[PDB]
Amino acid sequence: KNLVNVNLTKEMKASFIDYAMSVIVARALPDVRDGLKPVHRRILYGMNELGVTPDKPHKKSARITGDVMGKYHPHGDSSIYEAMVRMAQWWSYRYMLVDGHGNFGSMDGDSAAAQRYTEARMSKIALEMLRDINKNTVDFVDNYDANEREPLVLPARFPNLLVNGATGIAVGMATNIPPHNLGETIDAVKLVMDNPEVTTKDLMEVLPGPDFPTGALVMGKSGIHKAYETGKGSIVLRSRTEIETTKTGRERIVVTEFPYMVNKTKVHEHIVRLVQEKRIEGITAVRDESNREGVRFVIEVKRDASANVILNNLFKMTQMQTNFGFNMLAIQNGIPKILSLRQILDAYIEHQKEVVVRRTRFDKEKAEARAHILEGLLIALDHIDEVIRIIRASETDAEAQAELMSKFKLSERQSQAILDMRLRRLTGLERDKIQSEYDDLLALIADLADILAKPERVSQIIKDELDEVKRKFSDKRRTELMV
Amino acid sequence: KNLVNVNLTKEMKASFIDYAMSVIVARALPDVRDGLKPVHRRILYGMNELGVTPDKPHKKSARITGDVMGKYHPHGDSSIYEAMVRMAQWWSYRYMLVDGHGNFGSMDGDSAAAQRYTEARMSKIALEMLRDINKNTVDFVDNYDANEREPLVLPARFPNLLVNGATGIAVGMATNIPPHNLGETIDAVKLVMDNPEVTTKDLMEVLPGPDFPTGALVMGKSGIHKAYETGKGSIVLRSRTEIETTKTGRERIVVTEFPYMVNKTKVHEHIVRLVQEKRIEGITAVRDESNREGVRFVIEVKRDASANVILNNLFKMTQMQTNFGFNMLAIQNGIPKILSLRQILDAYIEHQKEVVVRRTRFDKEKAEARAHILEGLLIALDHIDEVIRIIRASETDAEAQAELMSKFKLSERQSQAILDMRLRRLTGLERDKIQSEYDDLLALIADLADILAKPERVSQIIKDELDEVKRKFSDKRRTELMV
Amino acid sequence: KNLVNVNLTKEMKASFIDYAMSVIVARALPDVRDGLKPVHRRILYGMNELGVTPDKPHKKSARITGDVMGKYHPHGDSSIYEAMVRMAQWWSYRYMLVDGHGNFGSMDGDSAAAQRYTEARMSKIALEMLRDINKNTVDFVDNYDANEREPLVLPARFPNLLVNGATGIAVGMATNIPPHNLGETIDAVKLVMDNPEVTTKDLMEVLPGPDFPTGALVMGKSGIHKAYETGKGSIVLRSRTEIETTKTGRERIVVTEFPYMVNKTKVHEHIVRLVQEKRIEGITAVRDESNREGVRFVIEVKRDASANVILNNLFKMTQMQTNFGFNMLAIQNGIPKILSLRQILDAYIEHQKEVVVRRTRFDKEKAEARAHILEGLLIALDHIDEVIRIIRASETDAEAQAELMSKFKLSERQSQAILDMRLRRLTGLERDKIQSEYDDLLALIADLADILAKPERVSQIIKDELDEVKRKFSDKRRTELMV
Repeated sequence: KNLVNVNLTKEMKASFIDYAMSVIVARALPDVRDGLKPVHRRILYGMNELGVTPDKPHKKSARITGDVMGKYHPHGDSSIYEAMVRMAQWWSYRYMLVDGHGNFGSMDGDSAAAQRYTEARMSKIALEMLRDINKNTVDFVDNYDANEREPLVLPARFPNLLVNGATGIAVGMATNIPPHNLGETIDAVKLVMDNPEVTTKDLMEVLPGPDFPTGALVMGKSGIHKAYETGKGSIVLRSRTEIETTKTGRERIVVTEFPYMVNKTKVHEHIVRLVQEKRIEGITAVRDESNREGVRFVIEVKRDASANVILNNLFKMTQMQTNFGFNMLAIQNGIPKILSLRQILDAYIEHQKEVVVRRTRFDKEKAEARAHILEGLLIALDHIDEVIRIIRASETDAEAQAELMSKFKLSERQSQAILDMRLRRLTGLERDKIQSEYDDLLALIADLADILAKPERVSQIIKDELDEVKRKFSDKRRTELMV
Repeated sequence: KNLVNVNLTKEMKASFIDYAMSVIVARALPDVRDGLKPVHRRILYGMNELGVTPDKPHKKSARITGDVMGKYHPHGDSSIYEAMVRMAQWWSYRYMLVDGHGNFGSMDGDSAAAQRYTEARMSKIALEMLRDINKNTVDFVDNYDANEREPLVLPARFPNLLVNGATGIAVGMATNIPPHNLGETIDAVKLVMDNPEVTTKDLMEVLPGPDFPTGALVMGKSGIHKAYETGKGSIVLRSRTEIETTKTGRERIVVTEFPYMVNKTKVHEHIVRLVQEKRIEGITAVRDESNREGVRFVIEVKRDASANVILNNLFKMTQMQTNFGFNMLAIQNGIPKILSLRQILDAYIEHQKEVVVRRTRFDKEKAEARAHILEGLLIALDHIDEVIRIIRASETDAEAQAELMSKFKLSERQSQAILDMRLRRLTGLERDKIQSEYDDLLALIADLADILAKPERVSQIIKDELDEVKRKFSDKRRTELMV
Repeated sequence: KNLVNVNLTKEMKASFIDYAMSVIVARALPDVRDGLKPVHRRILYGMNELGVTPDKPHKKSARITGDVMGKYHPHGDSSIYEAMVRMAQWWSYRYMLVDGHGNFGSMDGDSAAAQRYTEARMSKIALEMLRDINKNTVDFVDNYDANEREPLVLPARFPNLLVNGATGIAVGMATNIPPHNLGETIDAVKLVMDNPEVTTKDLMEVLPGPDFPTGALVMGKSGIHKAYETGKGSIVLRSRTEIETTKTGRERIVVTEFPYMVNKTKVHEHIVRLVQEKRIEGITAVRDESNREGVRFVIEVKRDASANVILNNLFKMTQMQTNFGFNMLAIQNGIPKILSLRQILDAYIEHQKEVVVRRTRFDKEKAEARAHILEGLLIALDHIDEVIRIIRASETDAEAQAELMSKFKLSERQSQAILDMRLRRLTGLERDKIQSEYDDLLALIADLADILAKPERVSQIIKDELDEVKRKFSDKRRTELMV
């Protein structure tokens, strides 16, 4: 009993809200608008600023995490590398945002040694997540070192919550992984953006549901319907098992698809233990006939035993048919909320409208500034002789630009462009190029103003780039929806 | 300052209550009704389900803790093994529930290396703690993997709070160890269950107080009386020291019983340091004349120095006579409360009444179902010819059992027993055995109904099994209550 | 979900206040009245009770931290040794309270191995911090082992907040380091204690501001004025850099003083990376021309590049000119408060008044007890014959002292001094010494009563001992206040 500091009412409330919000944000459930944890966001943005894209070969992950420590995220090195390892595995994570280089793990449960042993880089999907970031797309903030700037939320181009899910730590509130097939997800985005009232049955027509990174069988469409209506629910995960009867008589259970985030080795040891716990018999042996390649494993049922009985009993006991809860809890508008499939996609469509409007306004700013400078040079091309007469009558550059701005109503940018205009550009062979490019840039300004004026074309650009992503990446369901 | 999640009033209250209750339950003060921590409860129940009893030799503790991790308690492996080591030491813990096998520690303060170096099993007292568990005795719950079931509270057969105590971590609220002699405790339980108003002076007539695992001297019966009245108090722990005067002249302090959870080595180094801190003199030397066997240690006082002065001064300074607080704080009805010796034993007697009523109702269910089946076979033995006439007139087994249930008002269990009754059992040599066993089972049902009807016999069964435990285990006080 | 303990309203409030106050005190922001963390306070007091002063050579730090663990502070050994290492470095800490012995670290960022490899002791400033501690100066408390006593707040002799600063961990509330030059600080204390209303501009006349342990340049006197008025503010830290033009042409940036708690190696690697990040060019190379001795480092700017442009750009980008916040938050009266420079020094002057009054009352107690005993012996010297007549008429010592106290109105201390008075002291050659020493001790009592009666002399003693400290230690600013 050392500190005896008493008068701590509102200060314990403020410090408690601060430490709770720091838990919820930093080491807990991620955002709606990109589905990415802040550790993950700083991973992607730091590896963007290092430029470690798939044009270059893989770089040492220790340098990337050291730049994360020195710029964006001052926390555990092994925790940042844990996020690195979990992101860069095909079974741990559906679409590997980071493509790694070296031993990371196995489905049996394995870990890499440290951040200085293996390499990594961004995959083809992180370039999607970071395409059009540097263009006033999402507002930056100053981080803990007050010299670096980080993005608040990564400007996504595909809604990554439905793709990769949110694993959650409860300090009262935890959250789950509904994974999804990318192409059906994008089609669901299209149908929601077309009709503002689509029933969730008509999106279950679109979306089957859990597209696992290793495949499985999903039992229960009722729990699926409950989940994409209310947010809370549970489905059942039955492995892809089949009964194959030999001509000899000793039947066969071929198991090929253990469910989401379930060990192989622990389940097979649990099966052998349940043989030697002797509650039920009939299992002859287990053949684990692969080292790393191909997931198809034979467990034998003896002669004179219907293997569907053994199959139902291993589904009852083991981690081969489990429950799996859905609770789609994430940050919207700064608060954690349980949100539905409708609400996730409504918010994502609103965010892509924000992304498109900000990118379009940025390019209109850039082209408008260039057209402003080119208009100043065009006014210089209008009355060349008066400009030359003032330059010959000038004494300093400031006098020349001030008298040009006084005489032809010019800007500082315009007058600097005139006083830095090259004399070789004083020809009709150059006035043609300037005038044609000026009309082209005003045409581009009119096009971007038409984009900013009509929200239909906003949705059109969204549809086009989403279908581009769907062409570039969309596989189909490794998991079969059974009944 | 990363997460900026604002609207968190009731969610920070719910998450804060959740994390606080998870601290209080999991890593903090244990229960009234069995005195066992949830880590300890999962240790005992996992080692029960593995069957690692003293009929078998000791098994590797790593496998037990791995089964704890895979079934009941997903937390620190070294923390679970710390509970394993602390439970399985005679000086660290009064009655070793786990009997170990290998190097665990010393009273000097020593630790085992890991969970995969040494072995363990249950001792003779954990079989008491787990006797009659599988018989609807305490309701199970589903744990974090939703396939395993764990017990809420272990059905105790001796009140383990008073025996082993509760060490407590304060997040505002900590709790202490009153240990007790088992036989006097059981006699106190008997006298409380006999007279519902026994004064606490009359139970201090029964209970002396702290029965330490290594022995000591307890000063202060006033603090003892304060403790078993109100819960809060403190007693004084003076070591078993004696002054032995040599014929030569250089006197002797024989110290044999350091108090509860006090190091030997730190106290002897503190004594040598107090000699070389030179506040008071007269100590010649310290002889630590044992390696591991026998706790009797001689510290010499020189010629011309009364060793009672040195003895009072080492009691003033060192950790040889210390204070020791009592604050009997534990979970009753789901809340933590400071409870008295009366209240602990009233609650324990209520829990054993619950245990006895549930076990008696379970055995009445089992014998009643068997008597129901045997009554169906007895009705089959009544009119055998009509049953045979319907079986000969039957076409399917479902038809046969339906017509038997229609004709003689039978059950599905009764009709299956009749249609599976062996024809060799159709004799008067077999009707005698069935009728005699049927009357015996109805006699057992009448006996269990008499147990469920009269709470006197409930207390009688409690007295009998407690006195059985008292015969099987009760030693006496290694600690002397001095004045 | 293991513990299900519900009724926890006021108990979660009490446990939450307890764990929050334990964070704030133990592992967080330190006190006003000595500027020392409780870990640091237990370091200094434990090394005081071990007596490891600079009269003896350095002792092994593992023994000191082990005595800290065994007496005052039961927490992380590496955390206590982290406080040991940070305190005993000239660049990590302004005036090294602990003087160490061995490898501790570097400005590049280095750590010692453990507490058992290197040695330490108190420096010349910890003897100042612990001078007049054992004299009823600050009230002790009983610590966690109830046998040791520790000081609440160390009786400081120079205000250590302004000297060494308070680094803070936010659980909502963090705090910063304003370091100060000792001599100007003491002069500010003198001027505040003289005039109770000195304007903060007139103390910025006294106090320049941040006296860093390695030197720097401070930009912004406005933020300084904001800081010592309100507490919150920020100043800018520009390194001591200079542009030196070679006769060849390739200019030179000599950097000698990186700011407070900024790495060298990370900044030079950041500069080389910014060369290879290729945002701006002109830097030729970096020469790190020292191993450990002398901090003067040359970074080259190429021919035809004004190095003030490169200098402003490295100030914009790197950690060479940074921001630095001031938020003087510390414990006053048991609560954390943001306090101003006026308020820190008003509270420090009040604390030194408390120190002086308590020390003066202690020495008045000691001299008054000695004068009481000497007055009893003086009354014995008055009527020697009656005392001898009663001693000759006595039978026991208790009778003799009781009859002396009855006959001459004496005390137990006085009568024991008379009955233990040596007969050789019954001479006029000894009555002279007793009478002269008695008048001298009554003169000392009158002097201390004059100190306790007039607060002017209290401030005078404070001024004298502060100027003694200023003579013994005060260097000048390694940091230049630039504009």
